[PDB]
Amino acid sequence: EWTGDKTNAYYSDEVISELHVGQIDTSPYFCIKTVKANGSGTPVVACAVSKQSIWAPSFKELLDQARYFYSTGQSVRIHVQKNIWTYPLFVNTFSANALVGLSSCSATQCFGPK
Amino acid sequence: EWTGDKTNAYYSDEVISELHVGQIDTSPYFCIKTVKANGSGTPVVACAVSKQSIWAPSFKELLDQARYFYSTGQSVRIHVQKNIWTYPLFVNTFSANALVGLSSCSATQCFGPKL
Amino acid sequence: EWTGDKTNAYYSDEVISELHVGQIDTSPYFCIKTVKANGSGTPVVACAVSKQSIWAPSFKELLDQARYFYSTGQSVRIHVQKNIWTYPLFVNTFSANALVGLSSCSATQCFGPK
Amino acid sequence: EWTGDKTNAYYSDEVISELHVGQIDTSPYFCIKTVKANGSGTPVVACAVSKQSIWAPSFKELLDQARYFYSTGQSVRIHVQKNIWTYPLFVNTFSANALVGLSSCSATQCFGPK
Amino acid sequence: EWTGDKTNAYYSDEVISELHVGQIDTSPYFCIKTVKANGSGTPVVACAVSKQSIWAPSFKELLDQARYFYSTGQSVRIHVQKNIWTYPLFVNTFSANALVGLSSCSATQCFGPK
Ligand SMILES: CC(=O)N[C@@H]1[C@@H](O)[C@H](O[C@@H]2O[C@H](CO[C@]3(C(=O)O)C[C@H](O)[C@@H](NC(C)=O)[C@H]([C@H](O)[C@H](O)CO)O3)[C@H](O)[C@H](O)[C@H]2O)[C@@H](CO)O[C@H]1O
Ligand SMILES: CC(=O)N[C@@H]1[C@@H](O)[C@H](O[C@@H]2O[C@H](CO[C@]3(C(=O)O)C[C@H](O)[C@@H](NC(C)=O)[C@H]([C@H](O)[C@H](O)CO)O3)[C@H](O)[C@H](O)[C@H]2O)[C@@H](CO)O[C@H]1O
Ligand SMILES: CC(=O)N[C@@H]1[C@@H](O)[C@H](O[C@@H]2O[C@H](CO[C@]3(C(=O)O)C[C@H](O)[C@@H](NC(C)=O)[C@H]([C@H](O)[C@H](O)CO)O3)[C@H](O)[C@H](O)[C@H]2O)[C@@H](CO)O[C@H]1O
Ligand SMILES: CC(=O)N[C@@H]1[C@@H](O)[C@H](O[C@@H]2O[C@H](CO[C@]3(C(=O)O)C[C@H](O)[C@@H](NC(C)=O)[C@H]([C@H](O)[C@H](O)CO)O3)[C@H](O)[C@H](O)[C@H]2O)[C@@H](CO)O[C@H]1O
Ligand SMILES: CC(=O)N[C@@H]1[C@@H](O)[C@H](O[C@@H]2O[C@H](CO[C@]3(C(=O)O)C[C@H](O)[C@@H](NC(C)=O)[C@H]([C@H](O)[C@H](O)CO)O3)[C@H](O)[C@H](O)[C@H]2O)[C@@H](CO)O[C@H]1O
Repeated sequence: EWTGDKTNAYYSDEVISELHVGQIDTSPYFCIKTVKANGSGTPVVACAVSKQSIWAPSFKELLDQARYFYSTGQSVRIHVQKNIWTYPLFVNTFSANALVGLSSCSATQCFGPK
Repeated sequence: EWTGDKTNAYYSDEVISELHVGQIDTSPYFCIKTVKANGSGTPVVACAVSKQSIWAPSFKELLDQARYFYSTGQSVRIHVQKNIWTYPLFVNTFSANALVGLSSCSATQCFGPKL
Repeated sequence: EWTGDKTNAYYSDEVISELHVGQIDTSPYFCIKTVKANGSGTPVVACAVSKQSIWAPSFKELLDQARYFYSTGQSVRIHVQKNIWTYPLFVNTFSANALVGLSSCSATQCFGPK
Repeated sequence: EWTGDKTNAYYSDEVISELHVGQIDTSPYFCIKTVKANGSGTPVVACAVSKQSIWAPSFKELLDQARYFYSTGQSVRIHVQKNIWTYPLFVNTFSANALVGLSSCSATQCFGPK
Repeated sequence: EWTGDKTNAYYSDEVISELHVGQIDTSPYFCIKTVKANGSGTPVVACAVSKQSIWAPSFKELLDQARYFYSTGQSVRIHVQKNIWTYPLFVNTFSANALVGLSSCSATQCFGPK
C-alpha cells in the first residue's frame, strides 16, 4: 500500500477547515474537513483511527501534520482511501474515508503523488 | 463506546477558559473549564485521567487538543460522559465528567457528533 | 495521593520566570522558578524528577504544562509537596519542593484545588 | 554510519519549501523539498521512511527538525544519501534521496559536517 | 551523576546560535553551538547522542529544551561534560562535549547549578 496508489483518491488546492478528536472502540481517532481554497466544490471529510486498518502506523504523523496545516490554513492536497470505516453513525457524522496522506501546495503543483 | 454515543452529553459554542494539570491515584490528569462564547449559561468542567476509565486510550490526544483550543480561544463543541470520576474531593473541585471529544466549530456548525 | 491533598502547598497569582532541565542519578528532571505576577513576595522553586517520588508518573505532563505557562507568562497557581528532594547540593541549588500541579488563573481565582 | 560520511551528499543555503506525509509498505514516511534561498539551482527532494534504510532510527528527530526549519524558513544545509529509495512511482514523485541530516546555516557557513 | 557536578563545565549568558540534527552509529543525535549574548568570547559546542553516554536518558528532554531556547534566542547557561564523544571526525566537526543541562539566565543570574 502507498498513499500515492492510484486506487486512493486525492483532492488538490484544499484547506483544512475543521478538526475533531475523539475515541471509538478503545481507539483514539481524529477527523478533518477540507474545502477548496477558492470556495468551489463540496467538502472532503476523512478520519484516521489509531488502532485500525493498514494505515494505523501513520496515525500520529497524520494527526500532527493535520494540526499544523489546520493552524496555518495553507493550501494542501488531501489523500484518502474511500469506503473504509463502517460504524453507520460514525460514517454519517463524518465519512468512510481513511486519511492516508497530506501534501503542502505552496507552488504550482502540490508536493505529493498525483 | 464512542464520543458520539447518544448517552454522552455535548455542549456547543464553548470556549476553553481554564486548564489544570495534576496527578491523582498514580495517574496524571488534566481538567478544562469551558464557558459559552456568548457569555450565557454556567461553565462546563471535564477531566481526563491517564489509564483510568474506558477513555484512557485517548488521554494524550485530548490533552494536546485541549491545549491547542485553549491557546486559540476558539469556539468548540465539548463532548463528555457524565458520572465517571468518583473521587469525592476531586469531583467537588472539578466534576465527574470524563472528557471524550472536542470538535471545532464554524459560526453555524460544529464538526462532530450531535443529536 | 492527589495534587489537591491538604498536605501539599500551593501559591496563586504566580508567573513562571525561570526554567531548567538536567539529569540526576539516571533520571531527567526539570525545575521552575515562579514569582508573584505583581512583584511582591519571595520566589517559589520546585522540581520534578522523572523516576523519583510518588509524583514520577506526572513528569512529562507537568514538564509540557510548565513549558506552556512559561512561554505565555500567564498567571498560575503552582502546587508543590515540600521536603521531597534530599541531595543537599541539589536542594541548595533549587529546593526540596516537588512540583505536583499547575492551574491557570484569572484576577481573583484559579482553576484548581484550594 | 554517520550523517557526515563523505559518501553522503549535502546542499547548503537551502530553505525547506514543501513537506509531505504519507505511508508506504506499513511504514510512515515524510518528504521535503528545498530550494536555494537565493533562487538559483534545482530543488532538492529527500524522504525519510520510518522502518527502512540504515537511517530508520532518526526518522522522528528529522521529521520534527524538518517541521521546525520549514516553519521558520531559515537557511539550512540538507544532508542526504543518494539512490536509496526504489519504488519507481515513489521515486518519480519525490526522489531516491534518503534524508540523513539538517544543519542551520549562517551567511557564510553552516553548522554541520562538510 | 548530576548536571550540577563540579566536574562538569558550564558557560553562562549564552545564546543558542546554531542547531544540527543527524545520526551516528544507529543513534539520532543533535548538536548546538552557543555564543555569548554580548558577542564576546569563543563559541561553545555540545552534542547529545540518543542511546549513548550516561546522559542518554535525558536526550529527548534536552532536545526539546534546546529547540525552545534556540527559537527564543534568550540568554542561557549551557552545562556540559567534557571528553565524552570519542569518534575523531565527529569530535573535529563538533566537539567531545556532552550536553548535560540548560538553564535560563536573567540579566542578574542563571537558574541552575553554579
Ligand atoms: C484541463 C485539465 O487538465 N483537467 C480538467 C479540469 O478542468 C478538472 O478540474 C480541475 O481540477 C483539477 C484537480 O484534479 C484533481 C485534483 O484535485 O488534483 C485530480 C483528482 O484525481 C481528482 N480526485 C477524484 C477523487 O476524482 C480531483 C477531484 O476531481 C476534484 O478535486 C474535485 O473538486 O481533481 C486540476 O487542478 C485542473 O487544472 C482543474 O481545472 C479536472 C476534474 O478533476 O479534470 C479535467 O476535467
Ligand atoms: C434541550 C435541548 O436538547 N436543546 C435545546 C434547543 O432546543 C434550543 O435551541 C438551541 O440549542 C442549541 C444546541 O443545543 C445543545 C448544544 O449545545 O449543542 C444540544 C446539547 O444536546 C445540549 N446538551 C445537554 C447535556 O443538554 C446543550 C445544552 O442544553 C446547552 O448547551 C447548555 O448550555 O445544548 C444551543 O443550545 C442553542 O442555545 C440554541 O440555539 C435551546 C433552548 O432554547 O437550548 C438547547 O439546549
Ligand atoms: C495568612 C493570612 O495572613 N491571611 C490569609 C490570606 O491567605 C488571604 O489573603 C489572600 O491570600 C491569597 C491566597 O492565599 C494563598 C494562595 O497563594 O493561594 C493560599 C496558600 O495556601 C498559601 N500557601 C502556603 C504554603 O501557605 C499561599 C501563600 O501563603 C502565599 O501565596 C505566599 O505569598 O497564599 C493571596 O495570597 C492574596 O494575596 C491575598 O489576598 C486572606 C484573604 O481574605 O485570608 C486569610 O486567611
Ligand atoms: C572556492 C569555491 O567556492 N569554488 C566553487 C564555487 O564557485 C561554488 O561553491 C560555492 O560554495 C558553496 C558550497 O558548495 C556545496 C554546498 O552546497 O555546500 C558543496 C556540496 O558538496 C555540493 N553538493 C554536491 C552533491 O555536489 C553542493 C552542490 O554542488 C550545490 O549546492 C548545488 O547547488 O555545493 C556553493 O557551491 C555555492 O554555490 C558557491 O558559493 C561551487 C561551484 O560553483 O563549487 C566550488 O568549486
Ligand atoms: C577567573 C574566571 O574564570 N572568572 C571570573 C570572571 O569570569 C568574572 O567575570 C564574570 O564571569 C562570568 C563567567 O563565569 C563563568 C560562567 O560562564 O558562568 C564560570 C564558569 O565556571 C566558566 N566555565 C569554565 C569551563 O571555566 C565560564 C567561562 O570561563 C566563561 O563563560 C568563558 O567565557 O565563566 C561571565 O563571564 C561575566 O562576563 C562576568 O560577570 C569576574 C567577576 O569579577 O572575575 C573572574 O575571576
